[PDB]
Amino acid sequence: MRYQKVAIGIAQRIVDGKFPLGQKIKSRSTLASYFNVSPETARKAINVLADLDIVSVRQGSGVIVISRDKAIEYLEKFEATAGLKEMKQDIQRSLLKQKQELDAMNKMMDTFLSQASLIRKKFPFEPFELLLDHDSANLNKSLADLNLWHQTGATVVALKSKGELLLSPGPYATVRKGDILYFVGDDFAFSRMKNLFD
Amino acid sequence: MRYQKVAIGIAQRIVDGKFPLGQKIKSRSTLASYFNVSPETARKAINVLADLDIVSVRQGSGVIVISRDKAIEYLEKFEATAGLKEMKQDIQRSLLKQKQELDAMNKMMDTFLSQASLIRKKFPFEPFELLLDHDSANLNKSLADLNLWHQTGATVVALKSKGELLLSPGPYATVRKGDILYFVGDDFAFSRMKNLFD
Amino acid sequence: MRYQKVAIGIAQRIVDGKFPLGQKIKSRSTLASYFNVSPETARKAINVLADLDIVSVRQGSGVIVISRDKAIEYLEKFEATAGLKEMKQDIQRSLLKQKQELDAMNKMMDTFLSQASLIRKKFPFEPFELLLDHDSANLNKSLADLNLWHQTGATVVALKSKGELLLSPGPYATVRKGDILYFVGDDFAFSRMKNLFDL
Amino acid sequence: MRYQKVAIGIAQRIVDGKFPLGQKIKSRSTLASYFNVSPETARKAINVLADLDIVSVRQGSGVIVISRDKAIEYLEKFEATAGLKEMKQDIQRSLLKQKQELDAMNKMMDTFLSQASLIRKKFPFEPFELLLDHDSANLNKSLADLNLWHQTGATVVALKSKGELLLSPGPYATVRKGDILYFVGDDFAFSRMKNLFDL
Repeated sequence: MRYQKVAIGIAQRIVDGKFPLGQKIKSRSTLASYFNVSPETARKAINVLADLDIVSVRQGSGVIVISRDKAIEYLEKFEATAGLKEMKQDIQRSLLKQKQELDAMNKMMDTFLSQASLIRKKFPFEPFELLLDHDSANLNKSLADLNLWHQTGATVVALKSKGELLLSPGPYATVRKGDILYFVGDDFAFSRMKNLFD
Repeated sequence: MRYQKVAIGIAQRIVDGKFPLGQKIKSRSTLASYFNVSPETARKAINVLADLDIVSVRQGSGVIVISRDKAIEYLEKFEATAGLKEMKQDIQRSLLKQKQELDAMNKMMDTFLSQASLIRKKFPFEPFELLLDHDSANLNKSLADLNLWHQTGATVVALKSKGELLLSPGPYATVRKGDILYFVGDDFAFSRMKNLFD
Repeated sequence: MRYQKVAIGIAQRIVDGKFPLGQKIKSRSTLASYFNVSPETARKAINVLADLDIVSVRQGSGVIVISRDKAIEYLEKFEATAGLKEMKQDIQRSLLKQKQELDAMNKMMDTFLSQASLIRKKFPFEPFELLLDHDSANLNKSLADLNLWHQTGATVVALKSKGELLLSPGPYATVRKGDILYFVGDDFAFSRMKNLFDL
Repeated sequence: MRYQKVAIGIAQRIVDGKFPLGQKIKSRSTLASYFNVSPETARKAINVLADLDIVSVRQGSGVIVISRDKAIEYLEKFEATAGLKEMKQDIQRSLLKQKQELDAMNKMMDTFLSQASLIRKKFPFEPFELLLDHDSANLNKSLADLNLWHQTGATVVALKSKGELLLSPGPYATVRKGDILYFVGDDFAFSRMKNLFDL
């Protein structure tokens, strides 16, 4: 209602001290003119403020500002976030935050994966390991039969079986479920060993 | 190793049937010429394939394709996803999927919130409810003292207290912790009632 | 001073096994020659490793190896791994944040749907409706001037005036002939309102 | 036929309370007049509501109201709420999907970091190294032609040749004078390799 909006407006003039505390509003004959409304609109705006004990009003005797504190609190009622449109903008800000966060994460991951890719580059002779714990047609076969290099690019360097590490197992060595294979190669050779025993 | 890549290549010529199953490779004197490598590269490529029982090789007697099936499986070893670069592209595809999903969600939410905003538009007289279950300076006050309309734009229509619904409570009605207030207004008036009793 | 050379060198030998766990390592001057550094350089390197609890002089019988795992940690500061520890932390933090934010949005949404939807209670919330097309000394006044609840038991919820529905018009809206008054209450309140406005 | 008018009308009255729960509603022809429709229109509307279990004729004593909640559901098909039920389902589904996808990415990442990082076992994995700068009938051959594991117990892991490090060169790489041979094994294997290549 316009008359209530005008009450807010009058209360703002109180807070800014344009209608000072303790003084009859000097401009009462013209208070409607200040807000571009009719006299009846301003009169009703005044009654709203009197109910709120921001002013007193007495016919033929003027309007007295009796509390600026209560006007400050009244304006607090309408600055607070309110209404569905604001809650929607709230949710939309969250969506925009997430878009920014995902974009940030994109760069972090790209830098992270690119540099971790380089870890092994200056350690060609650092082995990979592979625990042989899936069933596979390739178990209980000797290295000579397995053609592991042909099929993966890996060179087996060691084997752990029954709790003993066997370096340089050789072609007669048989792999068993539960063994760990150690081998050297590039990152393709790791993936290809993995596929081969899956 | 180039000679191993050539073995893959020769195996591809077997799969496509350009070197048919059961036949001495007719082009053996020229097999290196087909892949733009030296004779020693192709010879070593042949040995890789013989270990894999894809061919037999006997000096002065040629190279015989003895299994196309084993060549098909050998090519399967290298088409499978492998290496860090592919796993990175895998993760990047997931990130792109998420970007698309979040963009999709953006439109869904915008349509959803905009239409739900309209639900109450043709039901001006449908009340809101507010359970008064937070402590508040506004409890144990009469409606007349509370100036609820002034501070919220809500018009209280009913009140539920001690299990009885009291329609048209009037200005002498006092609100108590645990009551439910029913009231009409717009969505701003709901939020402002909420703030007022929080 | 190039102490990191001596510290990395010892740490490698701890990771290799050349320097067995629980055993004393080479003397300060011996290490200084082996790495071609000042003995004070070797002294600084040992102190850095002792502060990392990789080695220990607490027994007073030389520089004892006490941690292979911490020596591995030390080497990773100089390798391609340097920084990946915090980098992964950052990524993990952001992932958890994004999961929390999703739920945060879900919560706001359900709160939105709740405030926006009807509540459809059973009580007679439907307002009475009354066309004030008869003259009355009660017309052309602020509703407040009529003390309508005191006089009738009705609570006014809306005013329709010149085709405009004024929902929740407040206590100082003027009611005019030709307006429609919307109000809640019982049948007794409806009659009293009819009689108040001379209908 | 405008049966939805009769069905919406009844449903509203069930939600209002004008049609009390557990009680019979107006006759078919009575409803037909009240809504100014064919009686058959009212018949169709009642059947739609009965199929929704809003009303029931199972007792054989008229059309009994049996659900206010389902009548509310029926009204929401014609109101601004129409579709929001599925719309919210879609949103909720996508939210859960996005949370799952985050974890799916996390899993791929940890698997990435694992394959890419050193494993730093304790065993002597460091290869022997040997510069073949002496003539030998064993040079200029495919490594396979030397049966090196059978002859020496060594496993060859790399070949450096003309400055190029050939990691995992396979069984048919030719070894040449001036190459460096990298191989794993014990000290016995190192000697046997030295003697095989005439050093």
